[PDB]
Amino acid sequence: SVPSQKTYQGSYGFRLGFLHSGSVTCTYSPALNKLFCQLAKTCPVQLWVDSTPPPGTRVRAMAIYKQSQHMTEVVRRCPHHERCSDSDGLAPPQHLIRVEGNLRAEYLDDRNTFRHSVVVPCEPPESDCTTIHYNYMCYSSCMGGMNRRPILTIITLEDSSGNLLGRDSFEVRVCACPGRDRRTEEENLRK
Ligand SMILES: *c1nc(F)c(C#N)cc1F
Ligand SMILES: *c1nc(F)c(C#N)cc1F
Ligand SMILES: *c1nc(F)c(C#N)cc1F
Ligand SMILES: *c1nc(F)c(C#N)cc1F
Ligand SMILES: [Zn+2]
Repeated sequence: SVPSQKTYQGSYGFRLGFLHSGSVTCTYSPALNKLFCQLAKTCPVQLWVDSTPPPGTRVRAMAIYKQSQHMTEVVRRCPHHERCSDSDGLAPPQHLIRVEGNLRAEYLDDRNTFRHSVVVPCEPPESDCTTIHYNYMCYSSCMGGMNRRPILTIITLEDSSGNLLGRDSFEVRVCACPGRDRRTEEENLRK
């Protein structure tokens, strides 16, 4: 089974956004639709809707491998990092993606597909945007985990039953030098 990655604004006009960045622990490339971040550092992601969704609407994040030959493999923390004593009290140690600073985050191990995801209630903005803070708890290069394979994060807006209301996505590289790696990959896209 493979989760869909098709962008879908839906009835509420749902989409993601990133603030600008160029020392950096996280930086987003619009040209590559790709977030570059350090291990276990805050990644702020903005959520936009055109219209306020109903109470009980939630926002779920899930990682999948980007390459088609790995898409059925569950993205999980590597054998090293899953044994770290780095629990926040809520995230199970196998989950790559955490939400920080939200006590209502729930973590799902899907009983059928075995995929991991983290979901929070969707709340109205303060402002014009809602921000969620994600952490990525493994490097892209971790052997026995992502093993240098690219991943996508899929962000879904869902009703209280889990039915799809909206979807957006971005590629992620978790690496020691996000600013340098962004500049290298944007230069490759240029040439
Ligand atoms: C890290 N990464 C980003 F993409 C942003 C933005 N916008 C902020 C940050 F700290
Ligand atoms: C996992 N957990 C830790 F606590 C450390 C340290 N120090 C490293 C690690 F990979
Ligand atoms: C989630 N939930 C909401 F209520 C809004 C609004 N308004 C945005 C969102 F991303
Ligand atoms: C705040 N948050 C967002 F996600 C967008 C977009 N797209 C715009 C905004 F002002
Ligand atoms: Zn790891």
